[PDB]
Amino acid sequence: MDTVKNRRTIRKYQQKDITPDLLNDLLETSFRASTMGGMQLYSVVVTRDAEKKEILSPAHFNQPMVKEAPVVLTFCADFRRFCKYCQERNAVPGYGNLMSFLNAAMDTLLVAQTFCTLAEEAGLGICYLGTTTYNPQMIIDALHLPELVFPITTVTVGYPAESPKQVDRLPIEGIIHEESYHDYTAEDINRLYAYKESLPENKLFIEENQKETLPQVFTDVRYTKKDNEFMSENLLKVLRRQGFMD
Amino acid sequence: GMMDTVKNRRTIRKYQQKDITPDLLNDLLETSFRASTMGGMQLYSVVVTRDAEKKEILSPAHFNQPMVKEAPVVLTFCADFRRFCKYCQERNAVPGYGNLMSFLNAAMDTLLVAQTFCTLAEEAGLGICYLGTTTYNPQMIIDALHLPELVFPITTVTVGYPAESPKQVDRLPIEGIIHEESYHDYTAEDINRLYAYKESLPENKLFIEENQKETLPQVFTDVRYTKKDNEFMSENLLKVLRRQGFMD
Ligand SMILES: Cc1cc2nc3c(=O)[nH]c(=O)nc-3n(C[C@H](O)[C@H](O)[C@H](O)COP(=O)(O)O)c2cc1C
Ligand SMILES: Cc1cc2nc3c(=O)[nH]c(=O)nc-3n(C[C@H](O)[C@H](O)[C@H](O)COP(=O)(O)O)c2cc1C
Repeated sequence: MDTVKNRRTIRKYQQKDITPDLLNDLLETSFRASTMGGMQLYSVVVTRDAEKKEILSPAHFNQPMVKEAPVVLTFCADFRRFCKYCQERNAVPGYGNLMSFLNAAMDTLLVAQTFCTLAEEAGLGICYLGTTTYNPQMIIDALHLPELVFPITTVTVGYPAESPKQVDRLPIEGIIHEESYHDYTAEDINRLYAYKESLPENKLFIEENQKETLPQVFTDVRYTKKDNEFMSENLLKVLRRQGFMD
Repeated sequence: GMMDTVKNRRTIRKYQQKDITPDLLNDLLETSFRASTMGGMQLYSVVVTRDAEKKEILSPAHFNQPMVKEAPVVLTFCADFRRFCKYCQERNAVPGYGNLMSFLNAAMDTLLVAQTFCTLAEEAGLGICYLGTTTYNPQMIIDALHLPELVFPITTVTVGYPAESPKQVDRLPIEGIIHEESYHDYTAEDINRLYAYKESLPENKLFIEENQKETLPQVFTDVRYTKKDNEFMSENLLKVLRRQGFMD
């Protein structure tokens, strides 16, 4: 609770390695997270080797965390293992479909976040890389992920070599809805985002992108319609490649 | 303490007749919202259901699993790009988030919160249970909670003070989940070795017997999560994502 209240994403890491015992203890416990049908529809590829990080780094747009973190974890949706189990038990699996993908993805994210929460409680810094679903084929290729296996997210982990100011969050009245969804009026939006907009960090972000409003940075530079649409089609292509759709 | 709590965690489906105060629920949620979020955008909303008739309305969506009516609190974690797009519309920005990629990005944001919450809730002495039925009946949840365009229900968690002390369920040996550097594909020997313990457990033998099957996976493939249902649901998902504007 104190750890979560005070958490922040860490992108700069010490030279200190994460012992296999610590890492496996964290992972093993993270595997205690809820799982559809007790099935554990995930795999975690652990990348420690410098040469291997070198190869994954372009998949993640060369974010320095990949090469600088002692450990890089690729959390993967995985129905392959369960299907192999089915195949060894005279069972016909029907999990090469989007619903199963989503099911496995949820299982995977639950594990990833439990890991992150436990890693942080242990004094480690973590960073999710969203680039995982931008370049899934590069990750599939790098990590030799076979059919019914799909990388969902990637976390970089190490002992913190920075202590950044915590980023803002919206007032909870903007996120929580009592009994039904209460749509946002312009007045709601202006109230909810007033504080975010007052922060020098966000004002700089607007100015250094030559925008007038904070949302324009997100729409025009960070997460554009063009890219989102390209990535949506790519996602379908890579989902089909991995057997999660026809 | 969170690690020992997680090590010993188990899903709780029976709850004490004891309410979760707003102070506690809101504190847990506010803290859960500190979970990592793409671009710091917070692409989720949480519908909090406490009313009895609201629970009765949600119940069928969740196949009338008892926890919906029995828990003092039912939380529907929703992927939400709507709030951000409304913000865009008020700041002269043209959003392009009515697509699958953006839906998946919001979903992830949402699942991170949900699980941060569940972990915090369990640390606070509560018991939780996820309902997987959320993605079987998203339209019904959409209608029930009045989730508009760019809002999609991802998962639902029933929360309460525990009124059961169930045996912990098993997990696979970690060597069956963790792969060093690259994915190490499973041989029949690997499979047999990994699942041996699971298959030896009386619950699982009972699960097979009471389902008229010969092996554990058959219960899953033939009864619980069937090919036919999975395909139907896959199609249903595309339909509902379309209806909610996360694809054309
Ligand atoms: C995506 C997801 C969906 C779930 N759906 C249900 C469900 O609808 N009904 C239920 O009783 N439990 C559900 N659960 C709980 C699991 O059955 C449970 O996590 C699994 O049996 C392992 O049990 P444990 O959490 O006690 O270790 C779900 C869990 C996940 C992550
Ligand atoms: C799934 C998702 C994808 C993310 N992708 C990246 C990314 O690739 N690069 C990065 O530096 N941070 C990434 N993050 C971290 C967020 O940018 C970060 O959580 C946000 O700035 C809020 O900061 P905080 O975690 O310190 O509160 C991602 C977070 C989420 C959950």
